[PDB]
Amino acid sequence: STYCLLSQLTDRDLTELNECPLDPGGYFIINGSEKVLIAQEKMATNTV
DNA sequence: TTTTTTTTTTTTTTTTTTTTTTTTTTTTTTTTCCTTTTTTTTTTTTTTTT
Repeated sequence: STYCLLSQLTDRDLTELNECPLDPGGYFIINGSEKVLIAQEKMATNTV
């Protein structure tokens, strides 16, 4: 994301940090476990 | 002065509504997270005074 340390880094800079350049991200790291948030459907508010 | 005839008062059912309650295939394999917590009372400690 914008506020993480891996923002707009090159492939060499990501490889020097032992991170995969093909890793899409999009997940949190909570207690060392990779957690992903599933989008939830809901009815559209303020609609008749 | 007694009999019929109207009124009353229960009596049992009816019918519809509401409430309640109980149920939701079989087996198997992996992770993850939690298995307290702030509040109030009690006890000890530290500083101050005569």
